[PDB]
Amino acid sequence: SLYPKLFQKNLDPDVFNQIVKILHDFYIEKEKPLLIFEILQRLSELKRFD
Repeated sequence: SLYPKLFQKNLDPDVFNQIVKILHDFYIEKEKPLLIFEILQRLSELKRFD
């Protein structure tokens, strides 16, 4: 549950951690495409909140 600020409290850390791992593995495997970097950068902003 993320992008709308009010739903950040509903984020499941198991789901978030798993998808970050999957995306980071795919990022390395596909020789670091900008598309995947951008998704990972947005996820890192949620974890930081601001």
